[PDB]
Amino acid sequence: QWQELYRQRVCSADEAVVDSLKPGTKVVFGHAAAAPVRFSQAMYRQREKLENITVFHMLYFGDAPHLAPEMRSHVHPTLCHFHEVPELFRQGFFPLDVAVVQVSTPNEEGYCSFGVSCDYTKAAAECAPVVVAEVNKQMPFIGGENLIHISKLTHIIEVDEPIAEVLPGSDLELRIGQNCASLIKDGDTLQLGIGGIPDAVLRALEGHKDLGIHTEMFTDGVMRMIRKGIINGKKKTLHPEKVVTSLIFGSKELYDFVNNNPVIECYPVDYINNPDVIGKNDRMVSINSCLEMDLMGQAGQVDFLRGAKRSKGGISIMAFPSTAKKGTESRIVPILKTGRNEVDYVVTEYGVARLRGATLRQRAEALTAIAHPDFRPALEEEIRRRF
Repeated sequence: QWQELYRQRVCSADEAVVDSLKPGTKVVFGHAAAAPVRFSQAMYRQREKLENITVFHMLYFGDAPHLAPEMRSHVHPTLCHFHEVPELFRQGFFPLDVAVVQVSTPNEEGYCSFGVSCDYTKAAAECAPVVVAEVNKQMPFIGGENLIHISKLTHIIEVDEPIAEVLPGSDLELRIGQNCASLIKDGDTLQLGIGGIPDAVLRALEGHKDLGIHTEMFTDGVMRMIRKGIINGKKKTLHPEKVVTSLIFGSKELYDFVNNNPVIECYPVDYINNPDVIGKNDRMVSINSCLEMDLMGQAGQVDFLRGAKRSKGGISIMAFPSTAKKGTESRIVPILKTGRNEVDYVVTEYGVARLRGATLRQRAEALTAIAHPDFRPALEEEIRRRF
């Protein structure tokens, strides 16, 4: 019986903060919608006892108390190929002492699931001699290499509390979506973000068949298409018939859909984002969105560039809106405020630009052609002074 262990290791958040957080300890929190805010809440209440605690993390959803100024001298936070984060632990760059994660209720064999976060959070759990897991009756159970046994948990804080939600097209954005879809083939195993552009893209793909998934994250958009019959990874040559990521967040509907669903699986990033693994998926098409680009081709985002460039028939698209601050500012510049032999296509509301196989001069102007119209003669002017 492992429930007799379950019983022997359960405490309150506060008792777990106090016993697990020796002066000078460093701690890592699991991330995104699996962020262990109860434990953050307990570190707040118990502040007057904590001494030199360092915390490491990335996305937190709800987690107030640590950057609360009164944490000063009690706990401070520390910090771009996403797939290498896990190596910070597995190599001692960040000598984590305690990993604080939020899992789900364990199953008939005493196995809990990381739920909506595998990413760096499971590697951390594996590299910490003390693991504090909030056991959440609301955390969904999702499979793949996403499990952790009850016996690896030092302190269990049983709770019950809804998994933070983030609800996710638009005019411009939609046209962006539409142009991407001319690059995407029935049968392609995609990678996209979360946001206007991604949800646009999936809107543009409602006339596609057999698509597959292999992203570092996904939202409600994916549910929707799995739902309509379009995402099925029947053609996937890696994890055929299932949607793989490293994390998930979105609405309560997302959470209830992914709970206990065979066709969804998590894996950590030191895998999912590995260009080598990415590569094994054919027709892999990654779609990312950078914040500015130059007349030359220069801007997890990068992991997927590289890894898209290894699958047979893969490509990589950078899609973004041709301006910023209501069209005052061009996201395409001569000179930027990660060099070119990176991306194959670039898409804006004004259309497509092919980069794989282009001269310095074509890349320049094929881009200028999809820039905002105001900016095109300033831009075209620049090419001329370069030829």
